[PDB]
Amino acid sequence: PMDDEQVLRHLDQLVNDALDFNSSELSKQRSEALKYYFGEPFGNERPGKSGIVSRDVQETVDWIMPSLMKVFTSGGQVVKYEPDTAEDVEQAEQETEYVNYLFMRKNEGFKVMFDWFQDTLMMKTGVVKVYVEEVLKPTFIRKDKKKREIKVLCVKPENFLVDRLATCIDDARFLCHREKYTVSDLRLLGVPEDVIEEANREVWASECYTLLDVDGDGISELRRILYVGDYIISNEPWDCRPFADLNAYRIAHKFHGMSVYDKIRDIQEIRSVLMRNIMDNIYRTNQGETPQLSGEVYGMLDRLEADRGKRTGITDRTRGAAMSVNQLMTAAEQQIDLIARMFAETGVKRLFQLLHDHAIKYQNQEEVFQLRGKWVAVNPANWRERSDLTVTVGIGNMNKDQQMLHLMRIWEMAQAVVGGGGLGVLVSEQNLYNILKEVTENAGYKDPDRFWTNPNSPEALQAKAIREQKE
Amino acid sequence: PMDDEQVLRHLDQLVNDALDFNSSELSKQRSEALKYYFGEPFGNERPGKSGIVSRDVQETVDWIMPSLMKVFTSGGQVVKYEPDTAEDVEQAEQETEYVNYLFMRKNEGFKVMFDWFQDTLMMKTGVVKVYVEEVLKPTFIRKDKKKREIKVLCVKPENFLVDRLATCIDDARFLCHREKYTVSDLRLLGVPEDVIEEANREVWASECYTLLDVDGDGISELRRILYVGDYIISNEPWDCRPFADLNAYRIAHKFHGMSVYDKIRDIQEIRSVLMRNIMDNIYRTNQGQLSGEVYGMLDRLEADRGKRTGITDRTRGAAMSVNQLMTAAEQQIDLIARMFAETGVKRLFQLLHDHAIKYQNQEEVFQLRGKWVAVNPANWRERSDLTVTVGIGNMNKDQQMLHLMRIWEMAQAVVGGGGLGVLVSEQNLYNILKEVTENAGYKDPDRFWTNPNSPEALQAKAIREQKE
Repeated sequence: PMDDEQVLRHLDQLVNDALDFNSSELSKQRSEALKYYFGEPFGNERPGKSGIVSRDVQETVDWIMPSLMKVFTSGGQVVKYEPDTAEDVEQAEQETEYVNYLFMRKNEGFKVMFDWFQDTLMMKTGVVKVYVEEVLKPTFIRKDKKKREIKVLCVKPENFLVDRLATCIDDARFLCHREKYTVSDLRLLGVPEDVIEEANREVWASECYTLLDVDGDGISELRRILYVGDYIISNEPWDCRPFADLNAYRIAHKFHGMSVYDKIRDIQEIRSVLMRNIMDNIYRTNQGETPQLSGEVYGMLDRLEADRGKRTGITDRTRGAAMSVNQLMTAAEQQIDLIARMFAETGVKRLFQLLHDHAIKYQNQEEVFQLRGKWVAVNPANWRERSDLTVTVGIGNMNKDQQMLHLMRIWEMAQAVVGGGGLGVLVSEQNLYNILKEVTENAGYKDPDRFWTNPNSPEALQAKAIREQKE
Repeated sequence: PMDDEQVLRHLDQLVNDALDFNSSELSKQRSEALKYYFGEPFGNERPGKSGIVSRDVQETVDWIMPSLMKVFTSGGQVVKYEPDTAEDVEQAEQETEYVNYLFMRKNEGFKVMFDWFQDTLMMKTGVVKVYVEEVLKPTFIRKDKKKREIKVLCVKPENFLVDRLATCIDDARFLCHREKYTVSDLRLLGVPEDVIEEANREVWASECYTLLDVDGDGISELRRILYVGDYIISNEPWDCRPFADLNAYRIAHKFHGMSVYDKIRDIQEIRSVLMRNIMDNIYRTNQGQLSGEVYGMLDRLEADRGKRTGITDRTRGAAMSVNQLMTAAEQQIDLIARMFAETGVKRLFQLLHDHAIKYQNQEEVFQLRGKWVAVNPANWRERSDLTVTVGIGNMNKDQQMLHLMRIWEMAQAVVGGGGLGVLVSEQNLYNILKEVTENAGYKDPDRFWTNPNSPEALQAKAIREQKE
């Protein structure tokens, strides 16, 4: 109650506790992960002998990364909102394209997600920060003044000090994000002085999202504290925590989740060690009766590779009548697809965070959403639900299976309908429109390349009645 | 009779006894399961030697997740109600897709079922709690006042203190669920003070569904009590207990059933010890032989781990492989899904009850527009999920293919030999192609084809053929 300075010391204590715990545990875990990944010697390699370390989680990354790269970055249909059917065309799909086109091609593209994945799969925590800035260069026509933007960036979760007692984004009572915020930022804030820490003061700062009792009242909101060095802070009633804290496997009830490294490292160890010993033995046979090594010791390298596969990418090779429907059922219900489902579900919260941060106030600007025109997106509704089920282990029938099945069954059935029944008696041009439209989107081009609409229009009067009933 | 404070003491001692028994037994079992699963050294690995643990249950878990995910999380047809056929189209499938659409994509998605599986396969007890809340943002058009919701959340069965003498949900006379219910929830309830346990008071609380007599009368209904810290409680009559307490294998009569751990643990232990011993012997030979058949029985161990749960040694070990090799070689995990759905029938009844008492006036997204308030459904007291699992339960990939083939063949045969109208007609050939459209993935829109008796039907089945 009435806390204005004890909050600073309590936040310092919480920051120090997060330092100790998160730094020690997670930094040691991610350092082991990095040491295994980079393939530098483990430290047990004696001088005078080839200390060969075989990188095995690297190809694991080279395997997991492409599949996810296809699965997410394919159209702006990855995450719909699925609100009521009435207000779909004007705000569901419009806001969906708004958020996708402001994320894809307008928030750095996918490389932010790329580094996010690497953070959750190499450095054991995938988490990013969303915040706001302004735009300048007014007409001084070219009136661009006070234009606001909202954008996301990787936090380097080593600089994401937090208690482990959250296990989810909306459970951390104390979120500390570490930054530099150098002398230029100090001048912009207005602090005339500095802290212990020349424009290169390499000053360090912390942003704390935390809840306490500072007024002697009910449950206070989250508060954003720019606790830098116990100096002039930027405290503000915060509303939404802009982070995601992935774990890469939906591990048990703890904040930081085990890495892919943790489930591949052992394989790598064995692999490296054994091949070392093998050529080591080969070496001790060259220099010189030392028993020789048959080719069978190399045979279990194959089962080690199979273990590396079947851990996540259960297909040992690239991909291990009806032409193997759905691409052998999404490559045999791949574990990567399950993790992709998890990641899309986690990013649903992020899309909500951005939808909020733009529905408060972003700008009045329109969309290039297949057409010209979009009202101000500082007043859309969140709808509280973002639907992304059709991308992954769910229905998720991928393009090169759904499209081929649709084209084949649709064409054969439509020709049967035309020959036997006809066009207008059964499904007509206006619905055959949609029926071939599925092909058009699955061909990649819906609106501009394939207009096809002809619903009820100056064309439709002469493309469905005047043309047909007169002839 | 006349119990106001002795109820608190009785619930405290019940909570303490449940802590003792459940904590000890289930916690030790689930800790052994977690230590086997996570693959950390068992503790017998002496320093100076590689304490490698061959995780052999993790592949079992990663195998049983996806099959359950397809068999349960697929469409709104997982659990029908099979009521009287008169009120079939009026309420049966309407409420079926209602609870499906509120449970999937509206009740946390499927992740609650994922944690449910985990609760029953390394926490050894798959149990969750269903409860209610309210909705806000009124007119301050946009009238959102007193709107209510019903939802299910996992209870972390360590925090599901309960007598083991139940063996089923509707058998426990004392179901205690441990929560935190911190100072925020204390302020919401209205308590001015706290207990022994600064906003971070980390207070602990318990919700008890118990049967007691406090009035000196006949049989009393269940009571929900918010015994927190021997302090103010939230007592309320309770109608239906919202828990599931899975066992994952339909074990003999005990509340908490054996895990997938209890049946793959032997395989994992044998695998780990022999692989460690093989590398140890290799190292002693290197510093100063072993036959290769020790690695040969690694395959036998993998097959034993399969046969235990995933009985096919491989992923799945004329007539085009009828029913996908007789329902995936009549999988045991299919039986697990069967009893999982049987247990979730009670959960769906709980949800339907809690929404039928009062949820909201909102309309369904069940393939159409138009549905009255779902505070007046009929539960039908039976939730039919027979077309999903070890029952009839044929999978789509085989059923749709064979049925489309038979539809094509018999439709062509009837057209050629008998005709199109004297036998099964266009309006029934509608349905006959409609199951094909159903299993194609899209139900209503892309294949409407209705043509029953309508302005499109009058020119589509009446005058387009008899007058031409």
